[PDB]
Amino acid sequence: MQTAYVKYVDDTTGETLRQDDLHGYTDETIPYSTAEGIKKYEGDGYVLVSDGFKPGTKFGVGTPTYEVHFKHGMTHTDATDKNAEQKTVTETIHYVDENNQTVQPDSTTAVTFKRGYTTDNVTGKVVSYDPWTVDGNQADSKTFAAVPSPAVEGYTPNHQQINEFTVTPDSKDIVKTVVYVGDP
Repeated sequence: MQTAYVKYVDDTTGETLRQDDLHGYTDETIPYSTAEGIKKYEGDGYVLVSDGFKPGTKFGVGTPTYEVHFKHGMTHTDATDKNAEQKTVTETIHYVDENNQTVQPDSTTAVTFKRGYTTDNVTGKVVSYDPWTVDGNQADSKTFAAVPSPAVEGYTPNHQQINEFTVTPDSKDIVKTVVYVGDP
């Protein structure tokens, strides 16, 4: 009674997923197909790479192993997708007086960093990230244009303008207050 092995391998991790031990007499057709197995692992997120078994294969005399190789499926989500990773850093300028009351409308400017990534279909964990993008262009930071405090006759602000500031996706929002002093 001969033996034949059918070995399903995950090339990604290197592990064996399944091994089928088949038995029969020399010269008969092995009552087996790799169909069902391959179907089951594809539903798991795996991708076929090669299938060494072939229908019509008979039992000989050795102890042969036939291999079916798989790799992990990959799903790419890119920066324009709803699922992209997004980080927003905003800057707010308040314009007040001695009583901390509104003398000029707020200056507000926002930057949204977006990036795609790749997920492993089998494990479900993410394996890489695409470069950070700002409005569809590759960038890891952005400088906020320095903002000039507007002119209010009767007052003079304690900062003529607030500077440029560079921000990364990680950065904390910017809150800066300008105080206008009444003309003595």
